[PDB]
Amino acid sequence: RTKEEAQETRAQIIEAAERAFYKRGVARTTLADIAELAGVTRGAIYWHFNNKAELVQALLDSLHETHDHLARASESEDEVDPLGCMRKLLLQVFNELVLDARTRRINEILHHKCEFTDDMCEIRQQRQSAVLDIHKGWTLALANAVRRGQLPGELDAERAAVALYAYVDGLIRRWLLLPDSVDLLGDVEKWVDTGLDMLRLSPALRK
Amino acid sequence: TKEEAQETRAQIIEAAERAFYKRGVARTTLADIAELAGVTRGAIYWHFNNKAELVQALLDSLHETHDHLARASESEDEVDPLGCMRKLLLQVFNELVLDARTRRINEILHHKCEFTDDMCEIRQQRQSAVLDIHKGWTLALANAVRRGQLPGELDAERAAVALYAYVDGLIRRWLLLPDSVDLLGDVEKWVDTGLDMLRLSPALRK
Ligand SMILES: [Mg+2]
Ligand SMILES: [Mg+2]
Repeated sequence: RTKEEAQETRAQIIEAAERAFYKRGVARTTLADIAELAGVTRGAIYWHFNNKAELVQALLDSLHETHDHLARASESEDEVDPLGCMRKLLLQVFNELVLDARTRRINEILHHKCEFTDDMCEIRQQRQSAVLDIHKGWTLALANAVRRGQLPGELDAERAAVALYAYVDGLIRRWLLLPDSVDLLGDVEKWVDTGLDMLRLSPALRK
Repeated sequence: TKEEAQETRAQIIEAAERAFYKRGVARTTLADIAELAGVTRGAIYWHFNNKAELVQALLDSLHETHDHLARASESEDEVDPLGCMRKLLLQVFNELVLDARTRRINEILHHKCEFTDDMCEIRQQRQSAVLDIHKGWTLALANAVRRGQLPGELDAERAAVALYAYVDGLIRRWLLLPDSVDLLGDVEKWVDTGLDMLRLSPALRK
């Protein structure tokens, strides 16, 4: 069928884009390069994607799927243990980064093999949107945890969400750069609780 | 003469910041930078063997302003090593927000510089630079432990990693979304939030 064959083609393109961007970077890779790696025609790849920026976004967008269940739970005001949902969420983020070759490779592309240039302004714009989306969700989950007595009552939820994101994002990039400097999988619980401890203990994050 | 060459080097590095910031590192060549700087007859290749050496020069330049406080925090004779670390981090954030050159170089290194194994040196040099920072921060935190400023059972190495993750992440976050985080007005609070992680989290203790 048309759709089944089209989904298969799009999937081949995306897998080849991961391979191309990881080895040679986003800047110098072309859609024609990716089509040759995927074994599809140039008419096919350009039918699925208009430019490289759309292929980068497809990889970026693919990262949230695994975590959607725990994210929504943490953000629900009816959830009785919102902080516990955040802890399970962060454990899953790190566990997937270490174990999944795809998650690791996409993260490496976004962090270390993809430049922000006004020649391709959409890459930076869409990164801004993704990070703001995460911020909005984490601010809600932290406020819920405050409401349930799991975090300090005077916590600045917004600054707390920024502090947590900084730590998590910085540890991901540090592990990608020096994977042997950090036993992210074996000590994963310790790395998660270090971040949460910052939020629930530091008086600098309170109003 | 000696000053002619030191001037020419500075002209090149300043043009490299302009070229890398506009077009990124991957697609910028030493030839492009030379024309942008206006230095002729192959002079740029006298100063830099390749583009990765130029990139390292930009990164190396970030350590200069903080060297006094970094060396102090690491000295065994320093009686206030954690206070040195606080002053170090305050200055890092103050310079990042206030200094156009520091901000632009950080944006280049964080957001406009690909690691490609055709240019394997860029990644390798970044690894060595972050390992150097980690060695120094581990020593400064160990000094703070010795001086009773941090918990005796602190895992100095993991604490240095945790602090770096936070600082590095906060810099990148501010570069991406500067209007979200008043890094300058609230600088003391952003610093103390990270230091509080080390002072208070039982998860960083051995
Ligand atoms: Mg996933
Ligand atoms: Mg400086």
